[PDB]
Amino acid sequence: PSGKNPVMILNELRPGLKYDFLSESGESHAKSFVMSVVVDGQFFEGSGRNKKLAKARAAQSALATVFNLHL
Repeated sequence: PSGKNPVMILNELRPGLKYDFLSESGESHAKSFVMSVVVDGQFFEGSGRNKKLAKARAAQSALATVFNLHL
C-alpha cells in the first residue's frame, strides 16, 4: 500500500465490486475476520484481525490483480 490504508483505496476506486463479511480464519485466541470480494469476474478472500486488515488483505489481492488488468 501507499498514500492511504489499502481498504480506503479499494473503496475509492470500487471498479464494480461487492464485499462479503465472513468470520473464521482463526486462531481461536486473537482471531481472524475474513473479507471476500467479487470484482471483474474475479474472487478474493482476505483474513485479518479485523475488517481494517481483512479488507486490507482482500483489497491488496484484488488491487494487484485488477490493476494488472488496468481495471
